[PDB]
Amino acid sequence: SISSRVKSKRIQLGLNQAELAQKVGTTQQSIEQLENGKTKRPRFLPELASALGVSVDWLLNGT
Amino acid sequence: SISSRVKSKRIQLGLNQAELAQKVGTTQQSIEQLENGKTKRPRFLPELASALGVSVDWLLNGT
DNA sequence: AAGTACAGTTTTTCTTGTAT
DNA sequence: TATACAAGAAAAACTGTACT
Repeated sequence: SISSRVKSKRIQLGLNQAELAQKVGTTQQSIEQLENGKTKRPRFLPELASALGVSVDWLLNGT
Repeated sequence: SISSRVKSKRIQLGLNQAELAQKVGTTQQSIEQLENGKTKRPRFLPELASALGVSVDWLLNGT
């Protein structure tokens, strides 16, 4: 699950939704939509993975 | 641009818009847009880099 | 013909405001 | 202070059809 994956990586970077949104260059509301199953493929997918030290690949299919 | 990059490697791989469309899970129409510069951030980005045998970063950033 | 682009409509993601 | 809801705008998707 992408939402579960984001939520877990950010909680563990010890970031907040708004703090993350900042690094990713988006809004808190986008982070939530993502974290809450309202978005499958955000436009900020690349930056987000970059801001989580992960791979777009691990986010989408966690592999 | 990403457009540039996509169009090149498409041709370099000898693929047409519709056969890349099928490798990536999209429609040629969605391909023509990205290529023709309509679309800024295609959702199939990741599927695309795999198909074009490159990376998301080079695709969006080149280098 | 076969490959590419155009158009209208619809789905999805964003944005901004707010409520728990 | 942190996260969730929600209505409308916008990006971008689809289907169909038309260039070349």
